[PDB]
Amino acid sequence: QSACTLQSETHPPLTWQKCSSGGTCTQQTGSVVIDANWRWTHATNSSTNCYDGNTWSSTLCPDNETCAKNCCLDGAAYASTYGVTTSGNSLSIGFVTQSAQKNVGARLYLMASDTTYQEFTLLGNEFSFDVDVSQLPCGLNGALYFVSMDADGGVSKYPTNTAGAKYGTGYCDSQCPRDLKFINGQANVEGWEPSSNNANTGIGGHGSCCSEMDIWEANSISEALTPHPCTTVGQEICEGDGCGGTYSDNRYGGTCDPDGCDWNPYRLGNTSFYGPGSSFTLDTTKKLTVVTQFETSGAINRYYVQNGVTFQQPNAELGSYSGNELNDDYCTAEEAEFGGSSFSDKGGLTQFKKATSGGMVLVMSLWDDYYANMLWLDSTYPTNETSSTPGAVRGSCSTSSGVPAQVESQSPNAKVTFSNIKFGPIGSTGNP
Ligand SMILES: *[C@@H]1O[C@H](CO)[C@@H](O)[C@H](O)[C@H]1NC(C)=O
Ligand SMILES: [Sm+3]
Repeated sequence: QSACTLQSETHPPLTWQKCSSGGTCTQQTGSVVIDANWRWTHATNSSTNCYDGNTWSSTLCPDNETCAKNCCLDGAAYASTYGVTTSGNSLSIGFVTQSAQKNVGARLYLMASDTTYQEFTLLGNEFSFDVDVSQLPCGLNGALYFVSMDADGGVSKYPTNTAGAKYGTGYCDSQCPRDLKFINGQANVEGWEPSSNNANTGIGGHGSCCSEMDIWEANSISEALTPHPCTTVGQEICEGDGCGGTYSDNRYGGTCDPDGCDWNPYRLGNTSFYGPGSSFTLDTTKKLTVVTQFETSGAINRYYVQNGVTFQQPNAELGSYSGNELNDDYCTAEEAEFGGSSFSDKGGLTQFKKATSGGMVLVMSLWDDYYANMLWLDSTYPTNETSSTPGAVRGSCSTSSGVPAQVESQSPNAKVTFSNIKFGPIGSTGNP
């Protein structure tokens, strides 16, 4: 697609800290951009819609190439359309925003300039941020994560994309998403199947896969840390059911691991660690600092700060594993105790090190789950299992509270606030 300017595009500014091993942090001035799928797509020379509701124009978009020639992405009114604001080092994302159309959530990338995403090399480094999850009920996910996307949004590899990172193109993740309207500088209208339960979305014939590090998938009830390796580390198109992921009939049928090696303290038995109110170690009614270190072995270390008090990730015992670090022994014990083999089939933490030794883009999002209702995060899952099945209980949420029609109606003014992003060598993000 190309870009149009019926609505000017002004990326909300967002500051963050780059820290040094020399004992100081320096403020960086970035900005955020909304993902292209959220945008109005229209004809290059008129206001006629290329996509509206959950279907495409037959005359502008008869096929993937013709559509990309005929259509453009427009600018975004961040606050009034999407419920997105920034305030210094803080980013707020709202849940439901009703304007002329219903908007649900947002996915945003951190930029380095007007036309390039910021790329971070995680391996040997640490990432710290603060989060307020207090206004996230069961069924929602305020997510902060990294993907192996191209810095330029794909423009150099697919030059029929002239909108680029300035308009939030180029997304990929370990779910190999097929709901994207543009992949690799072409539309995704071929094979488009409107969602039966979502008047605004559908599934196309192609998807967009890459490595993903879920630093933070969370609400006020549960939180999880999850690396997802892929057999091709960076962005790769996939075709139809061959995609796997959330949008295909067989989730385990493609090149990426859609489940990952997750660490959820509740799931591991620590049911008083994280939750609302004073009976939990981390009280999700109040703001929390989350620190994540990418150790050079490939392991991942986590601690938290709340009201000046530091808490390390809690210890887990699972099988022969005992410890508090997400490491090879953990991931092996997890597959043995809880079942599954997609993580190790895709090469585990050794394949994942290929992603973290390269550049990844920071993504911040808020979403509800039209496929699995976020039960994997905060409830009993899979839903054919029972509470006695090892690993099935991930939070205290009911089965039905995460249905989008319920959460969107009951909690439209849910929101997440991310702030105070700090990045640098291990041990540096506490620097002044
Ligand atoms: C949960 O973690 C906290 C922080 O480490 C600890 O004090 C508490 O004992 C843990 N509970 C369980 C069941 O492991
Ligand atoms: Sm360690």
